[PDB]
This record gives sequence, structure tokens and C-alpha cells, in this order.
Amino acid sequence: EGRNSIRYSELSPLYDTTKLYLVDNKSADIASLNYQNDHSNFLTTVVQN
Amino acid sequence: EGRNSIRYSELSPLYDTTKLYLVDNKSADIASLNYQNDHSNFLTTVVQN
Repeated sequence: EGRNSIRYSELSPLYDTTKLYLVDNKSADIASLNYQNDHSNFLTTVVQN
Repeated sequence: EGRNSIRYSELSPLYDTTKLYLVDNKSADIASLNYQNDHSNFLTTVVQN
């Protein structure tokens, strides 16, 4: 208790477990981040907002 | 201290002062809430989301 918080920068804090997703076919990332790379060396966002 | 928090239902809490707005010409409220009333007896949203 107390030492179990998970804080994003402006939103309600969670506590003691969550999930994180690392998918490879989000449109905004296709457009900007990933132009010269492939499905084995890619770059993705962990923020879903 | 401690007894000064302001809590919305899913967002970061504020502390010790804020503002609240009561305007009368928001589109969504024009459409739904206010159809049979006027500018002197009106109905508005305090949530801006």
C-alpha cells in the first residue's frame, strides 16, 4: 500500500497492475514514425489517446 | 491541506480553487436540451469534454 501507484501525466492514477500494448499497425505510426523500416525493427506508441 | 481536493470522476484531482462556466450557446445543448425554452430560463452543461 502506498508504494504501488501508476501515474500518467494528467489522468487518474491506477494501482498495482495494468497492461501495455505494442502493436505494429496503427495508422498514425505508419504515416510518421515508420517509413524506412519493417515489421521486425519497428517503432510504436504506448499511448492510446 | 488534505481537505481541499476537487474530484471529477476519472481525471486528475485539482486543489483549492478552479472555475466553472455557465454559457448558453453550446451547439450540443442547443440541439438536445433546449428546444422549448429561451435565454432567460435555460439549461446548460458544466462539463467541457
